[PDB]
Amino acid sequence: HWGYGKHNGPEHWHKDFPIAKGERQSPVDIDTHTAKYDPSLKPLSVSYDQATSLRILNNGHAFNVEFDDSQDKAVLKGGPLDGTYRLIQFHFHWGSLDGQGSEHTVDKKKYAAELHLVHWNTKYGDFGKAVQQPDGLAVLGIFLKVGSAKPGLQKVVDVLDSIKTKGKSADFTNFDPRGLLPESLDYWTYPGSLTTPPLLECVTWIVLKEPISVSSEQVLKFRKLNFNGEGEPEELMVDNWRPAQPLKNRQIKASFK
Ligand SMILES: [Zn+2]
Repeated sequence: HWGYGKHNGPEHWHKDFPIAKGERQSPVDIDTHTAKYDPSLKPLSVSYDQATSLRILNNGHAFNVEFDDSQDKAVLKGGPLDGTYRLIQFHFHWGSLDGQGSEHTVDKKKYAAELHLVHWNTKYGDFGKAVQQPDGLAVLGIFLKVGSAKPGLQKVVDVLDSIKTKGKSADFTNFDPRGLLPESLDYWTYPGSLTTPPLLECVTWIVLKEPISVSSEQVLKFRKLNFNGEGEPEELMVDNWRPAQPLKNRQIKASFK
């Protein structure tokens, strides 16, 4: 099956998922000088006050913090979006070392990690229907750099020991994702894809300019997770990022001057 190794990593995914070589693949390098300021772009509206987290899952490629998406409780709108997108899950991508781990890059800079808050367009009714549409998802991407601790991340860090291996889940209620946001909601946006199989071209990407800081100890705990299942040979869950893909016929727009 697909993964992040020599024999099953990103350079192999096109064999099972030919859209890997498509016209709107993610992630991309954000060339800050070429991104055009678009005064028509609206402020992002992040409404997470009623978010209901339920569970955290090690799915063998990352860990997902899952939300109740059976009502408009945690929604993204505005920015480049038409209509309302409901939060379903967030997860991260990270490196074996602090000098790599992000999926998007900024003028070729790689951050230590990248947070993806995944939302689906309510006009398609369910996540599974939304991923079949070119405007089905909105993913809010936030870079992580290593420095000061992020206090709002620590509850996530401390549950990871309970989901070390693939297929383990734990109850994870009352987690407030507002504690993972930077101060500024300035962003870049472009049309792209899921960054893991099935690589569907269904995402409006919204990548925040301002990173969050996490401590070395916080990211070190991400790197103790395992790709393998319990009682299998230990393979540390590190370098679970897809590198930048060709921009092709796309424009990256900036919300800010
Ligand atoms: Zn992701």
